[PDB]
Order: sequence, then C-alpha cells, then structure tokens
Amino acid sequence: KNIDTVREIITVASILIKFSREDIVENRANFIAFLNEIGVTHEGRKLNQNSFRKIVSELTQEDKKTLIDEFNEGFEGVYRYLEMYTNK
DNA sequence: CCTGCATCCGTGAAACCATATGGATTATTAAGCAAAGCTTCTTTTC
Repeated sequence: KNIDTVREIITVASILIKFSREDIVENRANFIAFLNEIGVTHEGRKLNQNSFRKIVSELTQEDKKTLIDEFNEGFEGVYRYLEMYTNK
C-alpha cells in the first residue's frame, strides 16, 4: 500500500540527515520539491502538501511502530553510546 | 678545625547621591503558516 511509499520517504530522510545535510528536512516545501525531483510517486503522480499530510495521516499505529523501528536501525552507533551512560 | 654531643625540624603510621547606560525586558508589528475551503478533472456506479 502507501506504507511502502512512506518507507522510501523515511529511508530517503535517513540518508538525508545521515550525510550531514540537515536543513532540507525541517523546511517542508523544499523537502517535497527534493522528493519530487528524485522521483518518488504515490498513485502515479507527484507529492502535494495535502497529499503528504494525508499519507502521513492515513496510517496505522503498528505500522508507525514498524517505521520508527526500521528507522532506528541505521542509527545504532548513536544509540549504543546514548544508553551506555544511562544504565542507572 | 674538627671531632663530638644536642636538638630539632621533617616524616610516615555606612550610607547616600548622582549619573550614565546599556543591557535586559517588554510590547508591537510584519511575515508566515498550517489548516481550511472553492474549482475543475477524473473515477466509480447503475
């Protein structure tokens, strides 16, 4: 379904903020322009801000859990250091 | 002067005035923004 399109969204976000290029995620319209030029596609077309908030909105809680769990896999070296000093 | 004793010092187990002043705080406004809502094009139904 659309869940796979969201998977490529967060994966491109993972590469994007992983390679020290941050400022293009927090602003939204330029980010959607970036996603449209790299050629992601939900239902045969480009991405609208309404369409973006729908596809983020129309979404299941367990799938969201799956997406953040998949997202945390690249950022493992940060989290091991993060929790090694919090084992109280 | 140099051999010979003493010791002793270390060492561990008040109030105000005045005057700037600028930095800190508050108000005030332009920008912007997410969310909503027209307007037309497809898409699905009988």
